[PDB]
Amino acid sequence: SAGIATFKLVLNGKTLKGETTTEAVDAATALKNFGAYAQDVGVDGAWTYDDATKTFTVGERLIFKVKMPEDRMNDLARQLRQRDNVSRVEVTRYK
Repeated sequence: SAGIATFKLVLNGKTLKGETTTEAVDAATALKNFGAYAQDVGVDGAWTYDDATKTFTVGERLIFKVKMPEDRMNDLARQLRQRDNVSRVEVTRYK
């Protein structure tokens, strides 16, 4: 779509691997779209990106022995989940 930015998502999960893109007006919208994608394919792991290059990455952490789920994963996911189907809230830029 003319006038609309294109964003890239890198897929680096356990079973979800490859590349996909979305049309969006900003990174916040792109993430929300990518969120929906990940959900449809049964994935909801760590969500990181760099606005400088318009690059997103998603993937879930592997658990071994008695390891607990990582906080960075749950945190990043939480931030997106709170914005699930919310248009009134923007995404804080990843640093």
